[PDB]
Amino acid sequence: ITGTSTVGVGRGVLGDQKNINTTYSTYYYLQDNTRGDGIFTYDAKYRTTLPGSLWADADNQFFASYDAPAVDAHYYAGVTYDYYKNVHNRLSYDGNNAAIRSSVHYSQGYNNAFWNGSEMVYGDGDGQTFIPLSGGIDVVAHELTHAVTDYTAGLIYQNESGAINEAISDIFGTLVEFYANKNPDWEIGEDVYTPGISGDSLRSMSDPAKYGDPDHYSKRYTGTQDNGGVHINSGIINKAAYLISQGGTHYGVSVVGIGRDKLGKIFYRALTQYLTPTSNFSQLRAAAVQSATDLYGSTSQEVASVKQAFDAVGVK
Ligand SMILES: CCC(=O)Oc1c(C)cccc1C(=O)O
Ligand SMILES: [Ca+2]
Ligand SMILES: [Ca+2]
Ligand SMILES: [Ca+2]
Ligand SMILES: [Zn+2]
Repeated sequence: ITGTSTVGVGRGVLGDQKNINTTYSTYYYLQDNTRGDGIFTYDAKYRTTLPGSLWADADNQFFASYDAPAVDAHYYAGVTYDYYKNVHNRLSYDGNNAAIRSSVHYSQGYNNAFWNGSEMVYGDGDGQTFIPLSGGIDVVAHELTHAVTDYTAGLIYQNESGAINEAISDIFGTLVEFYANKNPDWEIGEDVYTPGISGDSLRSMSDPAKYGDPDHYSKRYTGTQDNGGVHINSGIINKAAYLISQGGTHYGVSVVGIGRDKLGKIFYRALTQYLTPTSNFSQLRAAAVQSATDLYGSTSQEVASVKQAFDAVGVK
């Protein structure tokens, strides 16, 4: 809507207070005009029609229970925008400052979040397996990264290209988490997963196996569940990414870590310049090696570490 840019304050899912960019026109709307062509957060009001209504609030204060998932969807999308802009010189998910839209309070007891081709969508969780999913910045950044991927590589969402698609979202969701720097980890979803159990997570990049995901190509899933295992076989790439960044010896293969920033540079380059809708794990390895080579030279440590990492996960 048309209005004047304002700053409101609220409490997120985890009870943390934050300021948020809003727009004033009779009501205060969750519309951030400070980034690209705007960030817009909607109320789906527990139904599944999208996007629902642009979030309207009478006084610019957002401390109601009902407001918290909105506060975080809105804020963490702003942080994710900032990451891609400042760190990769990318303007929004299409690179041309497309409006970023999110809807929260989707459906009832809904344990998922997704990119629907046009916007981000967050369920509130059933309060057992999940709390409102926008409460985790790695979740928000995972979702917005699905938009980035669809506008760039276009990785089809099934089988190996689908596993790569998922891994890219976990990788950048994690790099954004570290970018915001509030107790970052190499785990996925820990902030909104199983409120009753501390210490766990939906996935682990450091040790995928912890939650039944493969950490070696020889262990990949080839059945048909989960689109040919997109959230399962992503463990193999997540592990490889972890290794490139943090190093380690995995099944006897030693990897010298090169750090998170170089990991991000390499995978961002592979994503936007070399992967295609049907890339498989072997072609991602070549893409990662060629990207590292572009960035640091064929005789670099960086290239050598990428190869070590894919060797360690059994991807040639
Ligand atoms: C880290 C965010 C995530 O994985 O969200 C999903 C959930 C919670 C359920 C089903 C699919 C997804 C997804 O984004 O792929
Ligand atoms: Ca209010
Ligand atoms: Ca995390
Ligand atoms: Ca938990
Ligand atoms: Zn995903």
